[PDB]
Amino acid sequence: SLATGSVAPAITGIDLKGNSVSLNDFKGKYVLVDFWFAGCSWCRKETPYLLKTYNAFKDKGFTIYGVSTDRREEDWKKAIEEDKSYWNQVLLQKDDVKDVLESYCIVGFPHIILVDPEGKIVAKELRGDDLYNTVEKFVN
Ligand SMILES: N[C@@H](CCC(=O)N[C@@H](CS)C(=O)NCC(=O)O)C(=O)O
Ligand SMILES: [Cl-]
Ligand SMILES: [Cl-]
Ligand SMILES: [Cl-]
Ligand SMILES: [Cl-]
Ligand SMILES: [Cl-]
Repeated sequence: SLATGSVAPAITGIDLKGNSVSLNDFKGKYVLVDFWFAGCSWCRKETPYLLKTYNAFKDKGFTIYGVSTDRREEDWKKAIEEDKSYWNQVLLQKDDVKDVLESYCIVGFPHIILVDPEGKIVAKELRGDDLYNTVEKFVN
């Protein structure tokens, strides 16, 4: 991971509507960035916490930006349907996966961080109830 206070590096992927959507698109909002893939069990198990958080704060200048490294688009879509994880979900193009992971120095998954409205990383290692409580702290 990167140090808190770091500027979050650029990310672009393709969303479920077939459009390119970047982290920069959410400037002005707090954004939980969730790096994951379908075969990451613990990533999937965070879903209820992510949904609870998304629902509580989505009207107050907050969103979730999910970023998958799935090699297969089918696996990614199946997971989203199974999890009902219908926030902003993008899939990295193959040629971008290594660059994104290196830029965020991602070693392990899940990797869930909180980015502020100016694009600075303000929290990391977010899991479970701590995820909700951390977002509450920054958004409220
Ligand atoms: N601007 C940083 C970006 C690279 C970076 O942050 N690397 C990771 C390790 S791959 C790091 O040192 N992270 C510190 C942390 O996560 O606290 C640098 O060049 O050192
Ligand atoms: Cl930085
Ligand atoms: Cl970006
Ligand atoms: Cl989407
Ligand atoms: Cl990491
Ligand atoms: Cl993390």
